[PDB]
Amino acid sequence: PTPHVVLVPFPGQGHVAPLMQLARLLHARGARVTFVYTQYNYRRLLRAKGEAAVRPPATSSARFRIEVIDDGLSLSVPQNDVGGLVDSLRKNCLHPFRALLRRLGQEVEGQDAPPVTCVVGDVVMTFAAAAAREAGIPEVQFFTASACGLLGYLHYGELVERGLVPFRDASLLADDDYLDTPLEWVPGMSHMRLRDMPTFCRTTDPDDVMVSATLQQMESAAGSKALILNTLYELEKDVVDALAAFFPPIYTVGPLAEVIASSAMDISIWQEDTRCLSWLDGKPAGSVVYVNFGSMAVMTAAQAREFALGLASCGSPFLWVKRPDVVEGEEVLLPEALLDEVARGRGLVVPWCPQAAVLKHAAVGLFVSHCGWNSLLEATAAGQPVLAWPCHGEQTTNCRQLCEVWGNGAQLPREVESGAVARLVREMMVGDLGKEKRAKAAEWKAAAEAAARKGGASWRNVERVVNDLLLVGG
Ligand SMILES: O=c1ccn([C@@H]2O[C@H](COP(=O)(O)OP(=O)(O)O)[C@@H](O)[C@H]2O)c(=O)[nH]1
Ligand SMILES: N#C[C@@H](O)c1ccc(O)cc1
Repeated sequence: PTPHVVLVPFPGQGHVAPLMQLARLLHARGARVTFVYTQYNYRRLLRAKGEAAVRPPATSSARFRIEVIDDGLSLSVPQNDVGGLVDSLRKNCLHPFRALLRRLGQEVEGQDAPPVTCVVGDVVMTFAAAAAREAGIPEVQFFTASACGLLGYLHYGELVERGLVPFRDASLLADDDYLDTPLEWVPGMSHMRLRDMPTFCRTTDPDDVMVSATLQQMESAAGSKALILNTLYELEKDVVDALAAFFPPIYTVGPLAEVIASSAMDISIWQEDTRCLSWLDGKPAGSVVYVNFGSMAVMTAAQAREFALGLASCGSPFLWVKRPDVVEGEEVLLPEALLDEVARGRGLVVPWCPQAAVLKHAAVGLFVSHCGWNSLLEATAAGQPVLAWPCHGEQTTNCRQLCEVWGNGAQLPREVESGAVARLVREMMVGDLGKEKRAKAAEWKAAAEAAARKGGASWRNVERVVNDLLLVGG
């Protein structure tokens, strides 16, 4: 019999990426895979890159099925409207997914298809676990961000119990002294402050979607057969040991993409700029500041201008990925100082890049990052120190660990100002600060390589997951 694994990501590129990594590995190991897209995600991908590039090749088409489910969303809903996405998916996708499972079962008789043997749902996509359990199909969940991020979400309930969520005083939502308050009761992260919790807790709404959905997700994941985390156990050991008490067995597989590399489908709405790596080839080793904020976050036009002026005055060449819709509001021209540096060849601004390859390029010496987890995993594998500007979600949690525990990063002020940006970049490029963070980044690069190579801790967890949980085919 052939195992048949159905995988269901949340519609964001940072969620699709790790589940697609796993789906391709399972297909390589001989499994049948059904990858489930929401119609929102599928139609947006089609209009950006065309059906041929989004769907599987003909060589893999036999055992790699793409299925699409309804979600009731307009394609106009932007990626930064996380609450709108989350609320529609949890309300609209369960019955479409239940129907999909039924049809996959009918295809056993109808076309000799393999019965479904496991569902791997993103933790967010609680309907996938609900439908699998109803149908008596094993399900395992994949949390796509950091362990420390999960630990913060897990403690949303405790915030509610302590009267901290919802915020009873709206004036405290952005009060920096209040947000600095230590939360000494979080196991595994004694240094958590209120601001270091994933940012969706900062709400006055007692029916807030993201708080509600978080609680649903934690309860769902606690009932799963296992939890997959795309992190390095050695990096997040104290956090993972604290999470162990609240979840089924946890498999730390990170960086999954590097485990796979040790040993045909576009998942992005943006086209990776091919000039990047050639431009970096022309720059000295370690000389370039690489700036990128991932696939969902947006910033203000004022923040964008201060980043631009800071980059122009920081003393280093720079590669800035400025996502086409990253700035809120109408298009504003970049400052002349930056535009002149681009004209001189000292800087380069592109809409999207091949991020893992850029971070591994010898010309890059620093990553200015929003602290999205996949981006941090790519920085960790590459050995790049991080200058952090967290935006939303668990980016704040990740930044707290980058600064206080992992040791491979430093933080910018949330209020962007060109002079402080230039000063901190300079410190990271030539100061004792950067020497320390870069040295620690080198240590984590070695640790990641050891974990991902055959026999390493993450490699061993991937083998156990792939074999004993997913290819069993009972
Ligand atoms: O120029 C870019 C920037 C990002 N990414 C990819 O987009 C995802 C960003 O995920 P992350 O978890 O860092 O952040 P999010 O987008 O969820 O904020 C990762 O797979 C990156 O490799 C990319 O392909 N090109
Ligand atoms: N930010 C962000 C997204 O990655 C996200 C989606 C759903 C969640 O429940 C939490 C976070």
